[PDB]
Formats: sequence, structure tokens, C-alpha cells
Amino acid sequence: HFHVFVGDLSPEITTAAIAAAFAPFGRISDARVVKDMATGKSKGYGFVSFFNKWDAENAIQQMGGQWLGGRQIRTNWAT
Repeated sequence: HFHVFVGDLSPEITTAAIAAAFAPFGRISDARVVKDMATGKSKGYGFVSFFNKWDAENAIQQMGGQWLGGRQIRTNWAT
């Protein structure tokens, strides 16, 4: 698969929220908003995995800087 790192997530953004936000760019194999091991709160970042590389490429470029919830996010490739 092809993964996109999504940073600067507003605290209220859930895995489902980023899954929903990136759905328009292509088929998604899964998503995950990373959590804090102490509070269980969002760590402020997550990942969205696409089956296709071009879709992911388009999501990274188009979503970078977009407002998602209470914050403008950051996008990039991820392993």
C-alpha cells in the first residue's frame, strides 16, 4: 500500500474523521489517528493508507494545508 502521514491534527479528529476526509482521493485500506498512552487522547497525528500510489500522491498534494476540524493539517509520504 501507499501511506500518507497527516500531521497537525486538531484534538477532536478521530480515525474515522481522517478516513472520511481522504475518502475522495481513492480507495483506502485503513486509517489511524495515533493516541497518547497516558491520556488516550489524540497525539495530533495519524496515517491514511491507499491501495494506489497516485491516489495517495494526490491526497498528499491536495490536502496539505487544508483545514480539518480546528487546525490546518500537514501531509507527507510515510512508510
